[PDB]
Amino acid sequence: GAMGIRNSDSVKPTQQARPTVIRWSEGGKEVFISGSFNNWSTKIPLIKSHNDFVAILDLPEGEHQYKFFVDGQWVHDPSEPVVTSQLGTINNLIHVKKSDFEVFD
Repeated sequence: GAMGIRNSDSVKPTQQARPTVIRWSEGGKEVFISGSFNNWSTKIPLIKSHNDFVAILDLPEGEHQYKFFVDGQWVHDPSEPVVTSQLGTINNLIHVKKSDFEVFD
């Protein structure tokens, strides 16, 4: 028998960057996040929290667009900064900053 985990299979070769700010609260079975930060070629797992679902990924300083995927379908929150993509597909909006100037050093 065995429990827990030993080593990881994923990797983070990308450069340094701050975490993303995501918070989804509905009550589905599985929640995933995807945006331009990954070319929408992969679904990032949302760390299920006692409070709600959330996502964490080191993204570059700038503005990116992501989308939620719950209940086996791509959904979005009306409270969040959503926008109708060129393909008529509604997507969320995220804005990341840098900590190079925020620090006094």
